[PDB]
Amino acid sequence: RNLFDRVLHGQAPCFALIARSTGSAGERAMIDVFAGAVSYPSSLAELPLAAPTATGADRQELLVMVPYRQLHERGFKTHDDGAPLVAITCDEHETVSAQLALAAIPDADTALGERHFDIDDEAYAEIVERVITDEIGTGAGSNFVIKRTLEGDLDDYSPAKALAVFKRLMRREVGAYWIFVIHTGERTFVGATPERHLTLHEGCATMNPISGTYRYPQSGPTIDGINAFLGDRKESDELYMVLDEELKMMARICPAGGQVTGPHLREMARLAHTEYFIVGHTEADVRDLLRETMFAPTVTGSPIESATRVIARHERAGRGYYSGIAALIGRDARGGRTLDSAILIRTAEIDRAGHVRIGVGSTLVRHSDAVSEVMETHAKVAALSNAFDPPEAGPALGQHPSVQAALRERNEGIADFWFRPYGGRAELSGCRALIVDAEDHFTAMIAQQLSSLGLATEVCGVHDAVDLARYDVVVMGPGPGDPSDAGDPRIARLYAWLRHLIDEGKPFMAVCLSHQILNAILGIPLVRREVPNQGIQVEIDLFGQRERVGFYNTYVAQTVRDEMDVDGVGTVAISRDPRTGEVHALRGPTFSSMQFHAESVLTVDGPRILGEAITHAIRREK
Amino acid sequence: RNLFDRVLHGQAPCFALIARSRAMIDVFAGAVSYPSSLAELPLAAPTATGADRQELLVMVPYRQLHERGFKTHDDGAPLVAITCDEHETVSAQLALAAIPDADTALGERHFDIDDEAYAEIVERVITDEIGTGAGSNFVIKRTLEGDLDDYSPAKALAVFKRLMRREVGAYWIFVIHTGERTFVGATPERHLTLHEGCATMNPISGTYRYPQSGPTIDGINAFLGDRKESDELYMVLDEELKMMARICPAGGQVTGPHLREMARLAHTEYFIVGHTEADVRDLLRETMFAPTVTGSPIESATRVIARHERAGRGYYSGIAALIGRDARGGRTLDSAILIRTAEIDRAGHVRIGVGSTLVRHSDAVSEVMETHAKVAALSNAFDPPEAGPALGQHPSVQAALRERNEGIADFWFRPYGGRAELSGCRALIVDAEDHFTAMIAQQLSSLGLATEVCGVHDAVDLARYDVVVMGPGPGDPSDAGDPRIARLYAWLRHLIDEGKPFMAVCLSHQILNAILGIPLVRREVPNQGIQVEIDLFGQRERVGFYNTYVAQTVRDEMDVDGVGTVAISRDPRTGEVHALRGPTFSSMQFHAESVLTVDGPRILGEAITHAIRREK
Ligand SMILES: [Mg+2]
Ligand SMILES: [Mg+2]
Ligand SMILES: [Mg+2]
Ligand SMILES: [Zn+2]
Ligand SMILES: [Zn+2]
Repeated sequence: RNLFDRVLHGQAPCFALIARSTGSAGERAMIDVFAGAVSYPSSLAELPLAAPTATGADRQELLVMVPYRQLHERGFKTHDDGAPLVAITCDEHETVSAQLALAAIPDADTALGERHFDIDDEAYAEIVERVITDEIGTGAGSNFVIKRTLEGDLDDYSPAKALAVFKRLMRREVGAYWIFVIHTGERTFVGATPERHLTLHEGCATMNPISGTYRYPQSGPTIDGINAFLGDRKESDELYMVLDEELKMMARICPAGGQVTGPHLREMARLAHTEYFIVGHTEADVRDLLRETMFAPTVTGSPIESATRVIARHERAGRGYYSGIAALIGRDARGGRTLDSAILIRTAEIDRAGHVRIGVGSTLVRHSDAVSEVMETHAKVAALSNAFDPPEAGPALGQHPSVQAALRERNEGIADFWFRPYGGRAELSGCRALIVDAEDHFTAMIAQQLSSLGLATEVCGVHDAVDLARYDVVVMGPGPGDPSDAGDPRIARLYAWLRHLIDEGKPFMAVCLSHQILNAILGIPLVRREVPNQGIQVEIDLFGQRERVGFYNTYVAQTVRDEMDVDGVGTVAISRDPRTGEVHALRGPTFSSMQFHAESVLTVDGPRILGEAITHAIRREK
Repeated sequence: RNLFDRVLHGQAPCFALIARSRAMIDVFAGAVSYPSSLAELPLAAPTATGADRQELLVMVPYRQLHERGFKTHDDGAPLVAITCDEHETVSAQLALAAIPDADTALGERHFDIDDEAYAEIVERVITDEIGTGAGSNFVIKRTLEGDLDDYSPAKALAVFKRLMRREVGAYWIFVIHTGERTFVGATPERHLTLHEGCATMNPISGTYRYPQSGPTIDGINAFLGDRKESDELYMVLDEELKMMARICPAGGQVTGPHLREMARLAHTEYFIVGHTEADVRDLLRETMFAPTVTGSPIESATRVIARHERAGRGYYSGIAALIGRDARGGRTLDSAILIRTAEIDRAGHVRIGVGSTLVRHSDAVSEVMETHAKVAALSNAFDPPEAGPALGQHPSVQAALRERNEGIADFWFRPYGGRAELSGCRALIVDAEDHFTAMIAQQLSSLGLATEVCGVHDAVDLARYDVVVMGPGPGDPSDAGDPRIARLYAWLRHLIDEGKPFMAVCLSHQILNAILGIPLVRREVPNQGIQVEIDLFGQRERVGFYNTYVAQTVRDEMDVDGVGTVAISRDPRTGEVHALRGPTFSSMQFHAESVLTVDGPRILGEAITHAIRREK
């Protein structure tokens, strides 16, 4: 793929990439790549075409761009904007697989700056009504097309940008006759046109009159919408008119006239069109065929000469190449003339300064509705406009302000500690704590918060033997299971630890499971909560202070008492929900306990709470 | 032939393509072994080469938890270590363009635990596990199964291609082929990354299922206000904070939450970062496995899993780890959780594990639906869903289109190759700037006339013709201040006075009316491009009109000096004139030659037959 690579790296100053409608069933799509010399011939009669040659293979000779003003050759009048007749000799021609080629095209920002229609929707509606009332309504003819132009500016234009637009069009648009980027030096063209102008192969000429448009809803095409479209009298008349008008042209170019087939629905990305085909036989010279078919009635109107006059009366600007022709003129294997040509609609012309002009119109008929015709022009430019400014470039749903706010709110009224930088983040200063893990690594989190209070910490397991003299305070940790299940070895072992710490008067703080076990040791009932408090933030009164704490428990201790006296222990102060009797925490003579998890991300001010709990536990130490 | 080319051609018996984070895909190949433990991963002693370098890709199965002393249904899945002997990167778009498509339809596609059985398990976990203190959240796996016909790694490459083009918001998208087993997935969740001492985890839970029609802002907001989904995410955050507190001496710092948007769902997630200096093998052992795919507390979760799953997990909830070195010699780890992943055996049997975080307020039917949403992108990558139109091939569209050809002209649909009294009659057709004349000529030739077309302004010798056809054109037939219209008046007056047979169409019909004294009027609704049924001199016909002006009269006959009696075909209600028959001429308002006229050639033939009546 050396030609393609050279077009890509700037080494082919004049080039065309054309993805055509020739491929078959389960074939990969291919892109024709052309390069050669540009010239500006002074008429169609002077296209630089050699005498007949045969190679044994199909071969293209020239790519010709015919502007609207070329109608002077038919003696018709036109606003002359100086758009030249352009011919590119096809000195080189290669084909490349679509997928590989597209992969090699680098993306580029092609957002259209100062994007606007030269004739805005309200002004365009008024023109449409004038054409219907003052042209159709006075006998100029039956249908006409009036161009308006979508305009914008490309920042920092180079043909790389045009290749990027072409790439998007190839990835998104369907139902096109050609998708192309043609760079002539003077100008760049990028488009996705649904309509051949004229083809010729082995004396067989084909035209494709297309009119009637179903605009897809943003949510997509539907069967009800397409059925209502195909039952619409205006849309069906419109197609019949352009069929008649292409039959006229075929009757002039082909001595036995044209034969119609179809109609067919052509489906594109943002709209569908109804179309017919016409075929016939001709042996006229390509130059004469091109001249005599300038330009299709689907993009001017009918009768053709009267349409040129309506067009001139209502368009202030010239048309450039809008409604014109891109024509590949060639030879077949054995030397007969070949023509493949497309109508220049759904196309951007980009000038050397990066200014983009996208011409668009619609077939206006006696029963046209001006507002619907405005909407039809937006539908027709939608795929090319999207190729410049893809709607997926816009902000994601995740960036919507309601989503960002909802996400930020999750962080309000939860633990500050865990959001603080790594490190980052007292009577307790000297203090050594042993944390006994009962098979829940919440312990590691209790240890980090205790360390921030100034304690040195060590973690063991329930089943280990330790020397308690090395510690000032023991933390009895959380864990799974039912605190009443004393025939589980691990739970039984928790009972033995708590009974020993109580009996020794060793300061301790009991968390969740160990809090529950402590309650049972002190004679307070345990019960299963009907709705488990497993992973919930609950506001509680904790010994006269309102706190917001994280719970992970299915079971709870329950009592009517705020204070009790317990044998072998002394007075135990109880913080409880006054409505249910559920126990939140205990303060005893040499210990504290909590049902909730101070260390959880769901506790507000966990370290302070843990500090208060430990401070209480060591109250008898001197 | 680069590495990627060899992978593509079947030349690498073990390979991985991994698209991580101009998107690039990492391509790896080398030697496979199944070490017996994490401690025995074949990792060399440190080297600083001056560039980043990957050493091993490791697949850690669920049963590897025996190394933590936890119990699992042991299915013998190996710890898989692939040495990265070769490592190349290839542009994603280029790579995908080179992968050939292949049929990957899943045969006998079904979940091993069906929706009803899975909803029952969910309720049992909530009532009997969460409800009896086993812990706060758990994940129960079920498996979507199916069979691939004629399996080879080419097929997995085809699945990977589709996942890469359709799935978004993934952490890794991958195909990893070991020889015995292929893994293809698009997981949203890193397991653990380590870069320059910085460890990161990504607790994800809470899922918004997209409607078939697509995500909406109203749907997202209602999801983000759902207390169950919010609690679920907090729980997994706590549980990863535990893990980070064990592997990082100063613990983890939380950032987020963020909404991760995928193709068929979105998740809520947090991140947690901290510093660690542990050996990578110890980091991997101690973090088996994330609480987002097991539950909490972790050991209790392994027991809950074992109580309710009969099958082993394979590599579901396990880890894919790339272990390496940075430029300066420091350890690197990038690892992803194996969810949203297909494991495929040599026979082409596909297993796709999926579960959801069950919590106290879970709804069993919603959890079932959540498992469907999570497998949707992967399942679509095997069996892409139907189009979204094919409108042109819809039977109602095809019928509507075929009906456009009924009750219009036959002539223009006949082969151009194959389509008395008038035989050899010569017609001159005078064009007034509407090439309908070319169509009239074709129809007249089919009747056997010889025809010639000239322009209005030409000088002609009328002796060479038997009949003149005065053609249609634009403009107002009452506008004798237009040179072309004036010239048509002169032609009709000359033909009338010479008694030359003629037939006038549309504009010329109107002018003829004016010359004969019959008023012209402008129609308020123009008859421009419309098929109308008329009575044409006693015969109902269907004909195509293209006119804005029309002649109008109360009379069925008019007597005109210089002419004689002219018979008028008109709408009896409105007086609108359709046609004339005079002593040496006929005329029609409509276009017999149009596609909108039924039996145009016959009508033309009648009109010409009448016109030449005085000749013989
Ligand atoms: Mg006016
Ligand atoms: Mg239209
Ligand atoms: Mg969930
Ligand atoms: Zn708890
Ligand atoms: Zn007419």
